[PDB]
Amino acid sequence: PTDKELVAQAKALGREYVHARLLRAGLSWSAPERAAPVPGRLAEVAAVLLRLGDELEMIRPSVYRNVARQLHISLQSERVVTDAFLAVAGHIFSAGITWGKVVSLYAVAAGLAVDAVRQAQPAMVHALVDALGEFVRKTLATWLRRRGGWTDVLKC
Repeated sequence: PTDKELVAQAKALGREYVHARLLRAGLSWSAPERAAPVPGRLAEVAAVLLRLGDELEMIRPSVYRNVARQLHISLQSERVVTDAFLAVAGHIFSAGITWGKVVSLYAVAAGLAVDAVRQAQPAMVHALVDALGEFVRKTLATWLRRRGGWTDVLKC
């Protein structure tokens, strides 16, 4: 147990995130249509990240849809996008996870995924989500395990 909370949660968050900005930006996308039961905590955190990211991205985001190029992530491949994303993540998180870093992080991930999807390469969606979760249950595992849950991020 425990680890499942971070993985399941982290995944749900990212998933809905990318899909949100993806379905909002354009394109069809019917989604995996895999509904499921969810408490108020999860929905709370997810929403917070959505409104937060969306809002900022609506005002004037630094690089919520281009940063990838700044590092030539190359969405063409999967190992390059995963390794690169995992690196920048664990790197910026290694100096302190915190809640802020998370918000900005997820936001960026969604941007790259969306772009790829529109550029005929939705693979980034599953790739990013995978790296994110694993990175959250491997590097952030202890962090989220010590905090008890993401509910704390709601206090802000």
